[PDB]
Amino acid sequence: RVSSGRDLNCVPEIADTLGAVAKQGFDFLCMPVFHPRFKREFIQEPAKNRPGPQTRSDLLLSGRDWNTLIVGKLSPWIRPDSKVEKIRRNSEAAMLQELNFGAYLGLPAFLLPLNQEDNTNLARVLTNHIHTGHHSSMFWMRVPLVAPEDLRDDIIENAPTTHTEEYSGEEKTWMWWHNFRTLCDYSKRIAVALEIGADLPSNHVIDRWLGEPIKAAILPTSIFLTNKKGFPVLSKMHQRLIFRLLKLEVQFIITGTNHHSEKEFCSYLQYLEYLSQNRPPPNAYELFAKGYEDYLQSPLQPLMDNLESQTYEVFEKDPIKYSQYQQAIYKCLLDRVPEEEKDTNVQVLMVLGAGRGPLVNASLRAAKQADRRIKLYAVEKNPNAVVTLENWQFEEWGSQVTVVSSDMREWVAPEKADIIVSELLGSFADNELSPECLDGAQHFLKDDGVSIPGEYTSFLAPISSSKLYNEVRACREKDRDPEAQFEMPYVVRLHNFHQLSAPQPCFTFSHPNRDPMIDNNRYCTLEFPVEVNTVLHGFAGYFETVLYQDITLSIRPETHSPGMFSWFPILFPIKQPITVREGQTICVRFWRCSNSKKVWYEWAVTAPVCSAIHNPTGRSYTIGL
Amino acid sequence: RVSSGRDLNCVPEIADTLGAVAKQGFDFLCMPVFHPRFKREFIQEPAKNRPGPQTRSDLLLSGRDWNTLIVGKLSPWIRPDSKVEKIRRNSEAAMLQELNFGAYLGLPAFLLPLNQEDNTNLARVLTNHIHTGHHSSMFWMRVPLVAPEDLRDDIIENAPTTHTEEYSGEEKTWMWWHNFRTLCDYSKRIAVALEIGADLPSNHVIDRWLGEPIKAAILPTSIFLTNKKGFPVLSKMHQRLIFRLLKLEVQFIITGTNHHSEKEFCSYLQYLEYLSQNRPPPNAYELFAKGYEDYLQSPLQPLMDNLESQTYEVFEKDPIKYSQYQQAIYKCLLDRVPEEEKDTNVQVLMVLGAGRGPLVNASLRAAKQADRRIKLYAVEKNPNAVVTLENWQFEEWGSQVTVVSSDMREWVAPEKADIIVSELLGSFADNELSPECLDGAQHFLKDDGVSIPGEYTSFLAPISSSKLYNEVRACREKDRDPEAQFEMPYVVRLHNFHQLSAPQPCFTFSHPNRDPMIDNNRYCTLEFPVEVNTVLHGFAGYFETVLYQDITLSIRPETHSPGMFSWFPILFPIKQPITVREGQTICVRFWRCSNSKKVWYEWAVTAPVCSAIHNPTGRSYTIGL
Ligand SMILES: Nc1nc2cc(CN3C(=O)c4cc(F)ccc4[C@]34CCN(Cc3ccc(F)cc3)C4=O)[nH]c2cc1F
Ligand SMILES: Nc1nc2cc(CN3C(=O)c4cc(F)ccc4[C@]34CCN(Cc3ccc(F)cc3)C4=O)[nH]c2cc1F
Ligand SMILES: CSC[C@H]1O[C@@H](n2cnc3c(N)ncnc32)[C@H](O)[C@@H]1O
Ligand SMILES: CSC[C@H]1O[C@@H](n2cnc3c(N)ncnc32)[C@H](O)[C@@H]1O
Repeated sequence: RVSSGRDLNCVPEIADTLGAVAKQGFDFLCMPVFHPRFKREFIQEPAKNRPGPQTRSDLLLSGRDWNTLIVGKLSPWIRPDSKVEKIRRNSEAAMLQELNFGAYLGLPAFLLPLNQEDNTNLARVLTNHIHTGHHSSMFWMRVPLVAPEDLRDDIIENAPTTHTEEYSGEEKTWMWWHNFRTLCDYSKRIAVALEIGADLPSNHVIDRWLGEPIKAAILPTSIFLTNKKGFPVLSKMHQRLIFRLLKLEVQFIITGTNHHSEKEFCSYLQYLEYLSQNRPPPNAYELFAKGYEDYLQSPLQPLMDNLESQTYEVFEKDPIKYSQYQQAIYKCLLDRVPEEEKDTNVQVLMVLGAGRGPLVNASLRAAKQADRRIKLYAVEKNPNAVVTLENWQFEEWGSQVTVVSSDMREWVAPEKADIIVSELLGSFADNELSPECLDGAQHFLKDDGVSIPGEYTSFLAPISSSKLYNEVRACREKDRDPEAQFEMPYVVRLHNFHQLSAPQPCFTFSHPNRDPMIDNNRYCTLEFPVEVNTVLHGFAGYFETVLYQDITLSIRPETHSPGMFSWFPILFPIKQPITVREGQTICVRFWRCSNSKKVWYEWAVTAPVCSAIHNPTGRSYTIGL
Repeated sequence: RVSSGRDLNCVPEIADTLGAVAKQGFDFLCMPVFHPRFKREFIQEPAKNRPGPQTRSDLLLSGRDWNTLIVGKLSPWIRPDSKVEKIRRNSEAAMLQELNFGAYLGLPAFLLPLNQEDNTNLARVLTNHIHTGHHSSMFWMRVPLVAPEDLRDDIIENAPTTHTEEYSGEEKTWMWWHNFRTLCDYSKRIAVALEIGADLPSNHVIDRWLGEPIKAAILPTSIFLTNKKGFPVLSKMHQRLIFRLLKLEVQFIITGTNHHSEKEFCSYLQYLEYLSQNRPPPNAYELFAKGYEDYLQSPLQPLMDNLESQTYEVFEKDPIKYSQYQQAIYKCLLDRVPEEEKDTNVQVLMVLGAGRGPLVNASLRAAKQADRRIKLYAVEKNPNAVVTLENWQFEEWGSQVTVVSSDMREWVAPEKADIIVSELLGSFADNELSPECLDGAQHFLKDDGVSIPGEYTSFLAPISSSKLYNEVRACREKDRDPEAQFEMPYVVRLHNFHQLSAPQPCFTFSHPNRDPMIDNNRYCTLEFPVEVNTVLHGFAGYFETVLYQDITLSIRPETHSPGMFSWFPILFPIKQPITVREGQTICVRFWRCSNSKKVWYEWAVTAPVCSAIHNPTGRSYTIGL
């Protein structure tokens, strides 16, 4: 179930080592490429002219074994940021040599340590190696939760351990990582191998690593407790951490000697398996979502574009949404039509944007459970979908449903509606121009008519995700602005991220709109109180909608409709990441803009520092009218 | 084995039709999306306001069935290039409607006919559809080998069939295709469905379709002969054509009614299977090559770059090459050392570019079968490979082999060589700068010393491939010249192409070079007599090398070393395709250029029309010294 490997810093025979490791159930082996103690000179004679082979032959394993089962390790003596000029220069040449040999073997990953603050020259050498030739080899940066200096035993007489609560000081290992990856300019080849300590730090220190590219989680043998049976286990603190790490789907590495000598070394791995099996299973949401983790997709525009058959199919495969629509209409029928006017009053319903007709069906079910008479129209502009409607209408529905093949803004209605039902909402509610469409369809609603939905609101929340930022970055395309990708929203299942503040309402719309000279342009200022140090990369967008009264749909995490999976969150990126100290307020500004042809959003951060205004004049992103 | 489908222009029940087709062993079904006879008006009333559904519902099949098993067909009444303005306008609207519905269903392919010369407005509408939205749906252009007018029965009294040999006139259906795809600007979505006739045309007419994107081969039932048993078969003419088509791996479509009424419809398909099984099986070359058909790869530069382990591995997995090297050295030892000086004379061999040491081994085998004494050096600049050499040398070889870790141009030799052995040849021979390296290593050769190889030559041949041209086109990258991809050679297994003329020698090099002030710059004019109409897209490059005397290696098709698969051909593209009439000479000019840092090629076509000079000053492509 769980993908696990073994860290060793001693390999006397490479073939024999693997065999043992593989027999214990490990998937891969982290090991040195040159002997850890084999220190090499590159400048001063005569040690530079040392004869003989420098390491093992590549022939000792097959090409496939190198490619899948081995993870390289930088030798410990290599210190590129040494104060001594000689050791620096030597460590440079040695680092390149080891990294080059790693690429020669075609290793999938290679471990480098972050065990101090200044890793500038380390970063400069690695970056150079990345920009030499072509390779897909990952680089896992070995970085501890807690720095070695901060978890040392208080046993030095004239140098006691810091007994002071230093909020910023306990987050230092993240700052080590942050600076390194910034210098390297957010390379997608550079990821984190997070080393877990005996004493876990405060909760904030761990939350720091949310939204970071964690590929490995190194577990020492020392941190394992022993149970009554006499086999390795972990604390309830560590258990909760491993449970969190299993959601990220990281690869767990075991390092250190067998402290549980009486038992096998498989026991450690068997415990991780034990934890893997013993987790809360994936719900309908996470079942379906499994696959689209942090996958950027362009927001659908069913007005500008005509949706495909299989796009409508996946909409229809959400029974919770339509049951809510069914219930919404059901109640509205009872309110508008009394019991004494059951078979006198026929309500005029108008599904605006009928698609392949899930609402038409729902409206039929709603009328039957209510036991009230209805007259249905099914307005749909997409002519490909209208083919589906008419075939259904001929076979199943009949003359009760009148299929109209038109835009709702254009259509001249032969009758006014008591209810209009729509499904024109995207992940940011109004991103499919539901306001404009329903405004244009408003004239053929009765003066006392109802709209379903009657209201919808969009929400925003600041997020830190070095993953998603790096994902957007990689959406640069030929023949357009170099930074166009940052000035456009994405539909994405947000997974590896950190929500820095609680969602707040952005834009609200009410139908039918009764405000004279109806304007759908907006400008919203939001202030998000941050309680942690972090780096803002964008703003996650959600929405809520009121169908009728107490009938609602929502993708806002705290009020999320259970089971529903018809809308993933939306992501508004920013060009440049913005550092945010604990106590500081993130201030974002959002505009909804329009002309006769297009609608778009612009946005800007104004605190703690200013960003550029994103998507001015909809240059990078527009929504078609 | 063979991928086959069924063409129908009559589908009364879509579900039942598939069942029958699937039971007969067909993989997919070509069918209409709207009823062939269902002609629709879009302008004039009242026919434009025709009620009811326009076609079948998408719900009759599953999404997956549409995506894999159905191929769309444009209705026959749709004529976008009609002389009548009304029929034109109507056919435009209808064409878009059908194409849009095809995309709605998510069909993998869609058939459009090329049954006349002028298909300009057809091309204009299709191109518009391609540039509307995003889809991966292919478009198969139905084009006959022989035009309907040219295969009609000579049964009209006052209009007899052309009994004249019109060389250009019999190639007209290709010109139909050529013009169409040119208008559409070589879209990768547009391919050919070649319709085979009863009487096959002349051989030249068929050769015209070499290097064209043929995805389907439509076979009417009428063209099938009947055997003594009373089941469908094909002529020896058609058999050879199908054998050629099986190499291209096209999908065979069966069209028309069952003329063999007594037998099943599976019999037709079973015959294609019968042919599929009964072909000459793939040799060692085609066995290994299967996968890299028309796959563009960048030429290796083992001087500038350090080759990976698995790059050396695949070199070593060619036993024919080294057996030739073994035999080459074997003979040279016997010539240089007589029988009476068997154990007096030790020959000094020097493998220049030893890699992981296949030649060192071969030199050992060659000396043993010859029974002569040798002293080996193993010069290698790549330090990663030197690790392999030294481990081998320690374990196996010993002090007979002296591993040197240096550039051969730099290395100060402590002894002069009787033989130097090298493996510095690429697909265009001198594209790895074997001339420069061996010139720089020439000083430590004895005055009577031998070089293996002693000579090598590069060859060029003009090719027509609309596939490969379109492949290169798609190698456009951000942040460089828009046409850089055309000014650089590619290593590629040439498959779907047409060789327009016989290869001719381009550049030759002899080692040891004894010409004062050795210049490796060159300028070569070649004239290629073409005997067919075609469109030049590039120049395939090959090479021959003389190891010693009668010991040679070659990838030139006519003199190709049997079994060897260590070099695929190289491809020099051109920016713009060049039309070439039968009888015309293709004149190409090739330069080998250099400065102190780089070596590169430039090239230009000078007849029948001039091209631009490609890669001036090595702007787009250089080979590193
Ligand atoms: N009018 C409507 N608009 C909308 C707008 C949406 C959201 N949406 C996109 O914008 C979008 C853009 C894309 F490129 C791809 C997919 C989407 C979705 C639709 C489905 N889906 C969830 C999902 C996808 C995959 C999955 F394995 C599980 C769940 C989204 O995120 N759903 C509507 C339903 C309506 F009726
Ligand atoms: N010094 C040498 N140079 C050379 C130069 C070559 C040719 N070459 C490339 O340039 C090249 C460039 C690439 F991106 C990828 C591959 C190649 C090859 C090497 C192997 N191969 C054949 C093949 C590949 C794959 C296959 F499934 C079957 C056969 C080529 O075409 N082979 C040498 C061997 C030497 F000893
Ligand atoms: C069921 S998803 C929403 C549906 O509304 C349709 N739609 C969107 N805008 C309009 C409009 N202005 N008039 C009619 N249908 C519309 C879309 O084509 C889609 O089928
Ligand atoms: C076996 S493929 C050719 C080999 O020659 C080596 N080589 C290429 N140019 C030189 C050079 N100038 N000096 C030494 N080895 C070389 C390459 O590193 C490769 O291993």
